Amino acid sequence: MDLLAELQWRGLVNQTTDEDGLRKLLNEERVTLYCGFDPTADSLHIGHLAGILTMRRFQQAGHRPIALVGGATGLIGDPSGKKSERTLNAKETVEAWSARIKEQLGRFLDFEADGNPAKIKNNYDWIGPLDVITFLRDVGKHFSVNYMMAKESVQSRIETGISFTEFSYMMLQAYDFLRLYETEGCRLQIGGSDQWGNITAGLELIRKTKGRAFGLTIPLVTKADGTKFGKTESGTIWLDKEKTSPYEFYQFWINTDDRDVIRYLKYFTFLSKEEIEALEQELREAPEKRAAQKTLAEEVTKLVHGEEALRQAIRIS
Amino acid sequence: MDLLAELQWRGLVNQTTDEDGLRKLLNEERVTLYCGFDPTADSLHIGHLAGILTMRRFQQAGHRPIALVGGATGLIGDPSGKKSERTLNAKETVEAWSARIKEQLGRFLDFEADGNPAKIKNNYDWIGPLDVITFLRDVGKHFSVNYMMAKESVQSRIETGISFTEFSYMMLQAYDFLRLYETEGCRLQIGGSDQWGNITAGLELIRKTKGRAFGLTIPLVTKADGTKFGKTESGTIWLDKEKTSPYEFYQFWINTDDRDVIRYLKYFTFLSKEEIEALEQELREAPEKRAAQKTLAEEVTKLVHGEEALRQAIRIS
Ligand SMILES: N[C@@H](Cc1ccc(O)cc1)C(=O)O
Ligand SMILES: N[C@@H](Cc1ccc(O)cc1)C(=O)O
Repeated sequence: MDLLAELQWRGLVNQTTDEDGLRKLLNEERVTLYCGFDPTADSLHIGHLAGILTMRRFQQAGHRPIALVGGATGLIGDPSGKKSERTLNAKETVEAWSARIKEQLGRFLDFEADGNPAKIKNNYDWIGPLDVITFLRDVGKHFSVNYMMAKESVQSRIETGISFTEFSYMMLQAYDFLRLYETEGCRLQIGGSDQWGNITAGLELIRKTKGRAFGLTIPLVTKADGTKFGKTESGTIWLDKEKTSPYEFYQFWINTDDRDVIRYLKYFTFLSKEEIEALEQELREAPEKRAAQKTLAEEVTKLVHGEEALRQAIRIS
Repeated sequence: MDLLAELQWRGLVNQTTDEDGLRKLLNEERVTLYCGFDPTADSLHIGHLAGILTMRRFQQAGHRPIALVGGATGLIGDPSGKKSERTLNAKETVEAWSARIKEQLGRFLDFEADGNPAKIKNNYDWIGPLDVITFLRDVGKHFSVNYMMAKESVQSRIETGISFTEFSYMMLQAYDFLRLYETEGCRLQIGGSDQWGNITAGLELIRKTKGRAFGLTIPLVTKADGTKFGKTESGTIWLDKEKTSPYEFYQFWINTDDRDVIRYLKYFTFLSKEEIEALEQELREAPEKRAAQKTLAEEVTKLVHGEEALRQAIRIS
């Protein structure tokens, strides 16, 4: 209703399985939602903030967020949004990264809240011990090859190539949604733009096994110049202060182009509409002052590293 | 060399991965070969004799046969040679059928021979305890979806439809060959006509994991009338004497059409070429006597049920 309308105004809604159905439920009940994060490195980066901050927004509106660490799926790899087959990381590597990722996730959510405290979960717990036979029968029987082949993630790669390993990833993600739906009353799955296929596969598996639940995806952050958000000369802008210092983090944001600043304010900050609108007028009237840019930098750096860290970055600049 | 030339004369060779390579090896070494049999009922039937008797022929020529009971694969189901998706049988059902099948297989092979005694194995032993993650990574990474889609068994069903469950079967069969190759020095896999794809997938997995082994398939038995071998008005001609009595079994064979009798003699019997040739001349000269037909009936009934059982069938007729 207003949550969903707010996300729309902000530009955080790409697609939704059934908008009126989801608005209804959001407005009528405390929704358990989840977002999945796969350890593909030893730290999250700014590519993940959309999904993280969106969860936080859901939590503030009284819903209960579940942050899922991809301990199992990180051992397979998601072809989604990747033009190329990826190399398999080792169990020890992935296992190690999962622990770190778990730590950074926790920063963004409330665990003290009564009624809607978050949960951080690891899909290793339920995928780890599953035998191939059970998996092929209990999950696999529900999907035709023809349904799976039409997925953007697979359609996009058949000529380029894709192993069975990555082709099957969607089943695992599918299963996550089912398990979370059954064990935690999870009714909504959110993800980036490229997760539509995987999310809808989870709904298909739920539908076919239960015969209810929704899917929402966030759009890819755009730049007016048409370059890839987060693609710096420096390389990746990490969330680990030891890979990307608070000063570097702060600078990244402070250098937002005038053309993008208002879209980033909306996306990454907890500034109200009237605050964001005021900055737009300020952006128009006095663009050399760079008030929108400093506000973004402080807002996002505090979120991620805190006030002390922000204080340093400010004094270092 | 002569084994392989004999099978050719007999019409038991449909395709071979590399004929000269396999003839060489057969002639130079004691080859460990295997054939897989999936419990799809509580008894084998005449559709399976081609593969069983062919193994026996291999064993008589000094090679070591491995009869594989599909305890794991019977829980997935092979789309090969089936125009339609099959219903999943239960573990208890399949488990029960495996035990029976094991019993009938053993009838046809030598376990007393020193140097080449048979082995009856169950793929449940190695597929049963395998986790989905290991399976997707260790087997799955080796196959592209594009390789698998081109398989006759899958090509033949994409429009008709096929679940992921059955689509993936080939991986399991693939893995069987690998495991048997590693643990038993298995260098040759034989199967019916429809198994080409599955056999070659096992070779692809071996090649890609080891960088040697061969594949041979038997042709489908033909009828001059163009009907499906084994398709009786009675229904299936089982190998279980309690489903299909020795008398019924005997009758089936005795009713072989003159047009097929010589092809069946070659395929199902251990009669020499000069014996089989002599019967052809007898078939030409005195076709009302039905000497080819009685010889087939006695030969095959003795194999499957024994002399006592043959004696009864003869006296009952
Ligand atoms: N596939 C998602 C992560 C994910 C993992 C497991 C899930 O259940 C959901 C999402 C990604 O690559 O970002
Ligand atoms: N797929 C074969 C049986 C089989 C099972 C396992 C194997 O490894 C090989 C063959 C059939 O349906 O007849």
